[PDB]
Amino acid sequence: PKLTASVTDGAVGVTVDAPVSVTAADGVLAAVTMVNDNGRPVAGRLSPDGLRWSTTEQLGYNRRYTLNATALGLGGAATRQLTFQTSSPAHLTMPYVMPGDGEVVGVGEPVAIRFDENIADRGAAEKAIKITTNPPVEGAFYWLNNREVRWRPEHFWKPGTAVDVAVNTYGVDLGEGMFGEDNVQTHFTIGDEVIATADDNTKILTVRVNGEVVKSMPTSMGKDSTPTANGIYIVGSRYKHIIMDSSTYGVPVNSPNGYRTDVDWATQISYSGVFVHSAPWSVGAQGHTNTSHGCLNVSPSNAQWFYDHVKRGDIVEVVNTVGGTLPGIDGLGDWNIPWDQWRAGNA
Repeated sequence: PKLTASVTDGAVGVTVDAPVSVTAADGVLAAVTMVNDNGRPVAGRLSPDGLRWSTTEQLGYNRRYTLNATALGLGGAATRQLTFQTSSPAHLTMPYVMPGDGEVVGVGEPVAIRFDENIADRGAAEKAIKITTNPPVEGAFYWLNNREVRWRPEHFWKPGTAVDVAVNTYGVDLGEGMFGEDNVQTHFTIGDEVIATADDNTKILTVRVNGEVVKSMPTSMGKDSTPTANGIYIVGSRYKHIIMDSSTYGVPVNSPNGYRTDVDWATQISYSGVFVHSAPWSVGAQGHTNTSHGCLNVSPSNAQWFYDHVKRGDIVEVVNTVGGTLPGIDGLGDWNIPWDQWRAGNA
């Protein structure tokens, strides 16, 4: 009878991203036990036909295990002992995915994987991220910085699409001895198409649901001094009220363009600090003149309507302002990068 392990006796550097197995050939598996360096049994299952056995729980880094298996066929008996050592990472990194599990989002919500460390080997990271879509659509990876990678289609998601994201980084060398701290797996669905548009020509924020106008909001955006970049913004988090602090976006409150205001019904559409919010002090200007540092000022009535009917992932498109274009790597500006450049990636 012949025995076969998925590991070699004195091996060093056993990844641990996959389980350990043993197969019997011209016979059956009569006994299999794996134990770690400090003596505890690892736990595993033996298939019903008794031909294959595999560990059933997560194996650990910096571990020294030893396998003892015996196969006994009609002919005779065979036994082997193997002791190996798993990967001992130099450092550990944890990934966080967005959006949340079971969430329903807008058609512009990209898949997000953020590591709490810089990733030396992006290919290894990407390769370890499995994305399923239904109906299937072509998508690609692209890094916003050294820690966050994002995945999205060429055009906005088609409503009803299911997105499944499995980040199987546990046991994977993500570069320079950087190993995944664990796995994570979110799943979400794409809802109604909600595209709001802010035209600096009319200074109105038009909200379109499935191509139909359902709201027109007078608005005052950033003033010439500090305009609102034109472009496609992806709706992020929504707040019933929030103290906006310019220092959060790099501008000292005490500075000229600095500020700190407690506003209501605020929906964030830019990491640079742009929000669609209630601005009762400028309702006068709303619809006629820009007076903000960049945010889309709207009446308190419209900001709340916006908070109740807009979801993360929906889109806000700004056009014709005196500002430039929202940066592709902003954090919610993903759609401003040409598909051509995005699909090619930067791994």
